[PDB]
Amino acid sequence: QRMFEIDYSRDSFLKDGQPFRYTSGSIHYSRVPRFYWKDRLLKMKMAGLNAIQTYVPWNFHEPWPGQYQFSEDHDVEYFLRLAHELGLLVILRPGPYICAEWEMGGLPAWLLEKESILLRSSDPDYLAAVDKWLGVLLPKMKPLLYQNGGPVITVQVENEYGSYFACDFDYLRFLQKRFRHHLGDDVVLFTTDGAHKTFLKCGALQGLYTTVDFGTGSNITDAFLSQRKCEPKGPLINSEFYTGWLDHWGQPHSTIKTEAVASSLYDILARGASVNLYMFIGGTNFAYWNGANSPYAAQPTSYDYDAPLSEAGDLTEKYFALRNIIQKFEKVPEGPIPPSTPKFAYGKVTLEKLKTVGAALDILCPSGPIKSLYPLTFIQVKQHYGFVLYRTTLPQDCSNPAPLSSPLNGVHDRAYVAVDGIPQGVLERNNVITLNITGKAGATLDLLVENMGRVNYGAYINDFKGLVSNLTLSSNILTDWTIFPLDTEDAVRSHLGGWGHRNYTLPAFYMGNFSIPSGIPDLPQDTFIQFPGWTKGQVWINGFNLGRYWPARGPQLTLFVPQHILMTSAPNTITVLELEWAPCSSDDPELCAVTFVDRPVIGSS
Amino acid sequence: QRMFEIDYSRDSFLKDGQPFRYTSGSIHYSRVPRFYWKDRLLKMKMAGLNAIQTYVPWNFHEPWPGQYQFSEDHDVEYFLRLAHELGLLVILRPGPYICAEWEMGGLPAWLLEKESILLRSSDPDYLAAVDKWLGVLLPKMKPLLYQNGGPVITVQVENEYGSYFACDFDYLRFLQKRFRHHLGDDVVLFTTDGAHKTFLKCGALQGLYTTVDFGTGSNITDAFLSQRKCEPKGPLINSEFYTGWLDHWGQPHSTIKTEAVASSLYDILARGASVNLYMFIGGTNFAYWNGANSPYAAQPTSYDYDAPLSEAGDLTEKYFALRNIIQKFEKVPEGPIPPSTPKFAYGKVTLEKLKTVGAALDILCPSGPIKSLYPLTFIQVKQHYGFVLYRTTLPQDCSNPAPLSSPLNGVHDRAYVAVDGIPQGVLERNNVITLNITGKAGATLDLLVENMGRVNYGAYINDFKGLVSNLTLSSNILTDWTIFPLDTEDAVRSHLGGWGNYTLPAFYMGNFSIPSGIPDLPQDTFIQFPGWTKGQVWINGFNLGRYWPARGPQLTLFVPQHILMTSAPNTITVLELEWAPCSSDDPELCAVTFVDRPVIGSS
Ligand SMILES: *[C@@H]1O[C@H](CO)[C@@H](O)[C@H](O)[C@H]1NC(C)=O
Ligand SMILES: *[C@@H]1O[C@H](CO)[C@@H](O)[C@H](O)[C@H]1NC(C)=O
Ligand SMILES: *[C@@H]1O[C@H](CO)[C@@H](O)[C@H](O)[C@H]1NC(C)=O
Ligand SMILES: *[C@@H]1O[C@H](CO)[C@@H](O)[C@H](O)[C@H]1NC(C)=O
Ligand SMILES: *[C@@H]1O[C@H](CO)[C@@H](O)[C@H](O)[C@H]1NC(C)=O
Ligand SMILES: *[C@@H]1O[C@H](CO)[C@@H](O)[C@H](O)[C@H]1NC(C)=O
Ligand SMILES: *[C@@H]1O[C@H](CO)[C@@H](O)[C@H](O)[C@H]1NC(C)=O
Ligand SMILES: *[C@@H]1O[C@H](CO)[C@@H](O)[C@H](O)[C@H]1NC(C)=O
Ligand SMILES: OC[C@H]1O[C@@H](O)[C@H](O)[C@@H](O)[C@H]1O
Ligand SMILES: OC[C@H]1O[C@@H](O)[C@H](O)[C@@H](O)[C@H]1O
Ligand SMILES: [Cl-]
Ligand SMILES: [Cl-]
Repeated sequence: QRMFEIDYSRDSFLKDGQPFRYTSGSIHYSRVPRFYWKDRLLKMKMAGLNAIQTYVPWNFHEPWPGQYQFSEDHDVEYFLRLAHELGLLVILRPGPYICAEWEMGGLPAWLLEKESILLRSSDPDYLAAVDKWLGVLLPKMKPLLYQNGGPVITVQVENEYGSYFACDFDYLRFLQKRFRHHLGDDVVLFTTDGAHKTFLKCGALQGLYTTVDFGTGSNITDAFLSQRKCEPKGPLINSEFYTGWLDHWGQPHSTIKTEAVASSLYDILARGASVNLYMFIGGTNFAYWNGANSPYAAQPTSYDYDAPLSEAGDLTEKYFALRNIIQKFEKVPEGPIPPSTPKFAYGKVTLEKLKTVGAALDILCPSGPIKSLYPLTFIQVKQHYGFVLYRTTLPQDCSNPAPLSSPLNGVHDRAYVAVDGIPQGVLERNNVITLNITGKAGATLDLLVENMGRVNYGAYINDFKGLVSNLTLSSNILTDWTIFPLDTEDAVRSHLGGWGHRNYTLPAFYMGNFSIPSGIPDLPQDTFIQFPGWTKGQVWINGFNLGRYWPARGPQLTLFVPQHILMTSAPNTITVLELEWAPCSSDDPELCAVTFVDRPVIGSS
Repeated sequence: QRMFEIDYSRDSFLKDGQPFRYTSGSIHYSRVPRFYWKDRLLKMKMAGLNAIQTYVPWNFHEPWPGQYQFSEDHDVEYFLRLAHELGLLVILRPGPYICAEWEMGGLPAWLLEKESILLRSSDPDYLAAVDKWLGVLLPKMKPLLYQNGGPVITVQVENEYGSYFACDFDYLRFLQKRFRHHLGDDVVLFTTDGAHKTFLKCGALQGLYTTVDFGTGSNITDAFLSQRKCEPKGPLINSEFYTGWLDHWGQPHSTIKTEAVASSLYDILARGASVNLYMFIGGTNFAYWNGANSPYAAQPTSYDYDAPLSEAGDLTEKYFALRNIIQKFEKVPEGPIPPSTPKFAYGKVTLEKLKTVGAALDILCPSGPIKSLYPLTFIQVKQHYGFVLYRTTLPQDCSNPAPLSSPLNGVHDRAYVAVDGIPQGVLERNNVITLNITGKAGATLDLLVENMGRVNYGAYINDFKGLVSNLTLSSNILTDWTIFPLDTEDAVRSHLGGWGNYTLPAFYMGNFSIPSGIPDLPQDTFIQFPGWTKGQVWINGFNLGRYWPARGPQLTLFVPQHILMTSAPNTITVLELEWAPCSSDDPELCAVTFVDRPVIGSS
């Protein structure tokens, strides 16, 4: 019978009766394709880590109530078995809120169908949904608990609840009760909060062990004293020792020096503390999974994070320096390290425009639109991610430019506006709430509205999306709306129906093919796609949504392309949805193209 | 129907009635694992070549009489269909003698069962063997001719016969006839010789189109004049334009500057000549396949050649330079070129002694030895490659150092000498024909003799191997021999039966694992032997060739990834012949290393 426990007398963990502490690394299985899970986990082991830490994003597994995804890239059970087979332990963080620069901090958007829900509280509607999620997830985690033969040694309840305004201790008690019900009475349950009494006040709970987080700019002594104030006995734990930091579109790429991380890691380890490296590998926010901060600023597609392992899993100087730190305390595994993957510049691939969004509406919205007097939000129209088209008619002639506006700043988050197929420009949450339009009376006014990511931290995580308040034209509220939820993902997988079902330009889908020879042992290889001359959009290869590009803002210019979605002999189909301006009018088809390169550019001006 | 022909009227090839010239690179399918055949061939095509040229080594396919190998790495037909699939035409060179820095110039050693055989002549026993070989090979090549829907556009008869002393024209005429009977009247048949009347004299033949070869050192106008003397009309052809040159153990690694190859290549092509780059990729002489020159000098395991593609298929600066010459004459295919393969340094892998050769004779020689009054050759003992142990007893006492000698220099090619299991040192063909030994009377005298590779060029290609003449001790002829042919390949595959200043020749073995479920492992690597001296190496039973870090220039041996596994451990076996770094109290010195770069040009 296997045991894992906190030893209070000796300020230590006990593993099968023996003293234990962990040196862990954060890896998010939802940000690494499964094809590479073993690769990253093995490099994590060879670095000298004896555990890994991950988050379970609720919204990654229950995109509608009672419809679950636990297979393929969503197979959290297999991921945890893979960690166990490699001799790694696991610190599980199942939320139900994870923060994590992930859409809505992991909470499902369909929770907002109750408009007034208070998230992360004893709101009975929030609790009932949490409870049903825990009834599905936790029984799957139970045989993976250390004491039942699996790798899970500790489990985090909530995530820095001390940072949220609500301070609902009933909430935290309900989670504890439920985690206990499903997992048993022996599993070590813990919390993590900023290393300061003001955060620990509302984050800490009797019965759950109190850990802190802090990075290389914090005084180590103060931070651990802050923890000691809440737990006078038991191990010192930094649950998120920051190896890097998050980005936002339009801001420079965050970095943290190798020497600062190495030195702080040395100091933490020397105190005998358990430590988790956040992030050890960051990876990618594929599709629409990124989050945002308030005041509204979205995080980009890359989650490279400047982590010791790069986005594509490369071994960096930082990796080796940290491995060397760990070597001073433990005997790191022997033998060569699995390498940085080979990267391949497939070169330039021409695209051509297939159809505008407005022309593809039949395929994007095959059940037809929802008619409404005033606009409806993403949530009301039963779409959570991507894009929704809002359509009306001009109730006046606008031969002279008239102001189209959202007086309460409720374009959440960007609208690409057209009037009888003539693009008018953009409305933008917080930046531009008015845009002048022209056209005749009775012209069709289209706003293509993009969810850029639900805020994942702060008070404003109840971030519905779409047109969340009225639009006016010349000060008068525009009524009579036709609203098309866009099934972009299906439509792209069907090549807009073409394959069956077995200054600005109009938002449109541009497609192009490239081939890769068979019988070559080293092809395909990973690559990086770049969009010189494009502006802002979404990109897919063979229907796999790689995420968002926005070279107009940076810092990210390339997107990471893992080799397993690429195919040999059979043509690889690139689909680009360009929202703002495509380099594709002129009589040079060579300009209407993307380029694959062999080094990332995530760190641009 | 398709047509390929020489139009003499027009000084050109005509393919389907249209003017044609080829720009070809040599690739020997026998020197590249089949796992990488498509890689090398598609790199060749992206370089701008419209054809490849290969040699068919007889002995690679007919190791004993009427026992054939045409499968897997030996599948020539497949290799040609592959070239064809990729849109490449083929210049086939089926010998029967191919030269090629390859064991006896491709000729099987079993021809030497007739001691007096005159190789490459109308010796009727040579011709009868050749003829049975042609009757198995050429009916296979027939459907692969251009005219029957395959890739083969021209076929070479013999190889540089003008360089051989025999000058037997009836041999050449027999070859033409038998090539015609099996291939038909339309195939373009041709010969290749050095570009000088003295080489063409005995190489050229009526009804076989005369081509020449030459490298970057030659006057290109004079070279083609020497050909035009022989063929006043038809295409100019340099069948072997040297991109590089061969190596010998113990000599500096050969190189030819990129600018010289590019320069000549442009000049040849500009004349409207057809040309074949020898080698475009060289590859590897795995196992015992390397040849030798006279006076006896063996070529190494690596056949990199300083070719445009390195031993391991890598794209080199030479490669891009020649691609760029070709581009000025022909649009070259679009798209990215397949990359140089990633290389992985597996690092250090410790070995430990398994068995001496002396102590492994039951598994190496399970038939029992051969008693003979005087020494027999490798051929008489029915073994072709590798090693044979010769054993006798000392007749006199050698308390004091007695001379052991092969006075006619008859150790072919190297002997690892032991008396009662005490290594005495080494006898070398052409270099050390005497070694002073000691031991008691009745002591066991052992000589482990190595076939270092049969000479592939010159008069002395009838290279029997073994103790080819007598050995004397204190000038007395040593008699009464117990001779053990050694099944090294089976023994190694079976871990020497254990299934489920000098040292004694001995096998050393160790293991290393590679993780499964890593998309980019295993990778190609280079194995290196710091501290070792001379020997043979197998990984998972596959004989990667010979090592000789004592002599150079080659220090690393190429290991291709497809023979490496992840489902169970990989085994390295070394047969060290001279000195093993495994006596020290430090097991960590008894070890090889895998690195991620080649060292084939050490001084
Ligand atoms: C950190 O804080 C302690 C007191 O808790 C202080 O005494 C120490 O000097 C500080 N260290 C640094 C590096 O500022
Ligand atoms: C819209 O047009 C009016 C002129 O009618 C101008 O005063 C105002 O600056 C414009 N607003 C925007 C957002 O361009
Ligand atoms: C739109 O306009 C009217 C105010 O006249 C209000 O009743 C309604 O709630 C507003 N709708 C939205 C979505 O803001
Ligand atoms: C791209 O590929 C698919 C088949 O894989 C096909 O349906 C589409 O029409 C192609 N276009 C081109 C130019 O190959
Ligand atoms: C080659 O020889 C010819 C005479 O045959 C002479 O005209 C020419 O200069 C030589 N070319 C070179 C490059 O030496
Ligand atoms: C014995 O061997 C030595 C060592 O090389 C050799 O030089 C010498 O000629 C031999 N001595 C006699 C007396 O024959
Ligand atoms: C060795 O010696 C004797 C001559 O004294 C002779 O019968 C025989 O030809 C020789 N054998 C070889 C292999 O040299
Ligand atoms: C496999 O190789 C390892 C080297 O780590 C060695 O210790 C072990 O004895 C080998 N096992 C077998 C079955 O040869
Ligand atoms: O990368 C920044 C991190 O900040 C922490 O406060 C949070 O707990 C993490 O989930 C993540 O948001
Ligand atoms: O690399 C030197 C070459 O010499 C050629 O003349 C011969 O035909 C080839 O087989 C090869 O040996
Ligand atoms: Cl985590
Ligand atoms: Cl050839």
